[PDB]
Amino acid sequence: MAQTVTGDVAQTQYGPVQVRITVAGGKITKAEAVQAPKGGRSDQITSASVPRLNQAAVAAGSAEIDAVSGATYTSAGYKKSLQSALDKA
Repeated sequence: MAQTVTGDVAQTQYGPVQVRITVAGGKITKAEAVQAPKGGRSDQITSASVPRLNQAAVAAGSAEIDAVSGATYTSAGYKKSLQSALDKA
């Protein structure tokens, strides 16, 4: 069974983060931020951080992933949204 699930939007101090994943036989095979902080240096931080989070979500198969340093708000919002996705099953 393969399925795509979108997690709840996490409000952060720098704006919304929202993660979507494909799970296939349970494991994460695709990860993306549907929403991420934008505007000003938040673009730089988003650019920096979310591709790394995405990669770490696909490698982890779980929301037990490490916060990106210097992007702790975005990372915390990413994991909450990703955990939300996993919980939807």
